[PDB]
Parts: sequence; C-alpha cells; structure tokens
Amino acid sequence: GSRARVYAEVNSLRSREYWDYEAHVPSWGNQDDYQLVRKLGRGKYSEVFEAINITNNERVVVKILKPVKKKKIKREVKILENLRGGTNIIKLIDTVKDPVSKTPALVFEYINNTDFKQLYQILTDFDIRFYMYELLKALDYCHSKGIMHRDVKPHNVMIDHQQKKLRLIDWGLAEFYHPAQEYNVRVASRYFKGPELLVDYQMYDYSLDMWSLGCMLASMIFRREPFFHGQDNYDQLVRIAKVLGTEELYGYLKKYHIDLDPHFNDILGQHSRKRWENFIHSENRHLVSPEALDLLDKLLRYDHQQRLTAKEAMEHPYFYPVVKEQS
Ligand SMILES: OCCCn1nnc2c(Br)c(Br)c(Br)c(Br)c21
Ligand SMILES: [Cl-]
Ligand SMILES: [Cl-]
Ligand code: NA
Repeated sequence: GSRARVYAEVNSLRSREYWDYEAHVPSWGNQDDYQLVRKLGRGKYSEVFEAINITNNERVVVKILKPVKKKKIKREVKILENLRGGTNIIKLIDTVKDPVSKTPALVFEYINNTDFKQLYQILTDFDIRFYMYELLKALDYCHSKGIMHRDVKPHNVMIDHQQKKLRLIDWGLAEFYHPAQEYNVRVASRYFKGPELLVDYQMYDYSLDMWSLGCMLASMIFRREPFFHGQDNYDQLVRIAKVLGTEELYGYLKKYHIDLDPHFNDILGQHSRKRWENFIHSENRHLVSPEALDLLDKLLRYDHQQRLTAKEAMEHPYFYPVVKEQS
C-alpha cells in the first residue's frame, strides 16, 4: 500500500495509447544514412557508436539494440517519443533499422561527454548546484510524463563540461508508473539502488530515481564516488544502514509491511544514524554548505514517500544561486 505523492494518476488520465507501449508501432527509418565513426560503449542490451549522418553531416550517436524481446524495444521507443522535447532528456533524432537485417537502432544527439570519474574531482560548488539542477529538470520532466527512469547513475548522465550541457540517457530500463503496480526490483546499478529495491519492495515509484539522484549529489559534494559502494546487493544495504541507521531501517520496513530476507540477519549489525557532517574533511569542505546537507538529508531517506520529489528538490534553497543566474 504505497503510491507516488506526485504524478500518481497521470498515465491513468491519458489515452491508453500513451502508455500501452506493446501496441506502439514505430516508424523505422533507414540506417544506411549513418556512417559509424567510433565505438563509445557496450552494455548488455546495446552497443553505442559515434556516427555521422552522411546526408547532412550531423554528428550523432547510434545505439544498436541487441536481441531482446521486441516488447522492451517498443517500451524504450514509446518512452522516448513521449519525452520528446523534454528538458535535458537526450534528444531522439530517429528510430532506424538496418534495411536488410531489420536490426533496430536509436539515433540520438551527440554530447561531448567528460567521463564522470575525471569531472567529479574538479567541480566547484556552483558547478554541482548547476548540474544537479539540470538533472532534476530531466527527472521532473519524465516523472511528470508518468515515467520512472530506474537507472540514474553517472554513466547515464552525459555532461559536456565545456558547453555546460547535460543529458539523461539510456531509457532502456524506464517504465510507466501506474498506482499499485508491482515492479521488478532488478533495476538500477548496485550503487544507485534505493533501499526499497534492496529489500524486495515492488510497489515503488518515481522516488526511486530521487534516491539515485541523492547518491550522485553525495558523491559530488563529498567526493566519494560511488558514495555507497556495496560488494553485492546485500552488502549494498549494509553500507546504507551504516549511515542511515538500523533502527531507522526497521521502522521503514514496519511502516510498509516489508519482509526482510533473513540473510540480512547475519550482516546488518547495529548502527546509529550518522550526522552528514561526518563526511566533511579538508578535501571537500568547500563544497558542503548547510543547504547541501539539508537537501541531501531529504533525498537519502529510507522512506521513499518522504523523499523530496524532483520538483521539491528543485525548489530547495541549495539551488537559489542557480535560479538567480538563469534569470
Ligand atoms: O557512460 C556511457 C558512455 C557511452 N555512451 N553510451 N550511450 C551514450 C549516448 Br546515448 C551518448 Br549521446 C553519448 Br555522448 C555517449 Br558517450 C554514450
Ligand atoms: Cl517492471
Ligand atoms: Cl560510510
Ligand atoms: Na531483499
């Protein structure tokens, strides 16, 4: 018995065709217009190339989708089409197929990304506020469109640190939120999984992404990346509990009637909730204000309902310097 505090009924209030992705029929253009230039990465579901559209010389990124149920392809395509024009969401330029093999691929705008491992050690206080605000715009947008990203992490946040451009990428795990629906907890990267996933609570919502966002904020202001570095999914919860506290975890479980896998009994131990100021030291002190800590405390909460929404986070005083600059 849990529902999102925002955008709970937004899919219910739209035409079924909006969210019934299995019924979506994409228009597949011709991949022969694109010349692959360089491999940028590979995952379990895709490989990604920098490319050039030979008809107009536009530099793009082509994500060639590996064999999966056509259902997952339709889901990602329909989600991207629903997100068209959204602020700081990667722009889908076209949906194309190899005209012979019919292998599908997604064509995105190019971003000249700086890998987060370099970047996150040289950000200023203002830079962190700026990039977190930009990422929040993308999450508020997709949540408002009834979509949970479910894989927020640095590797899915492309940042051009020269042009100050940020895009949220890889919508292949994203889903439509419907109240009371049970979702697969095998989403997100280990380090960015919310406690709800780690305790097998399936009735989660957009607030999962706000946990992941909080993990990114913590890594930036404190310079510990990833912030919660579990060795496996069990140890991931232990790492969280050593900060947020074990009695506090048990109160969350009790509230939502969550059953705890008994393997945790041997590993959680007993831990008091820690003050966020404990993470400050000389190397990160210039990034950590009272506002940053207040915001972080309101994101990295066990209780998914009590976490700030993306909009509430955007409204927090931590971002006032950014809003003032963007006005
Ligand atoms: O962390 C992932 C790095 C490789 N990678 N994978 N998907 C990408 C998309 Br789409 C864009 Br656009 C850009 Br630029 C890059 Br690079 C991408
Ligand atoms: Cl699911
Ligand atoms: Cl710690
Ligand atoms: Na569990």
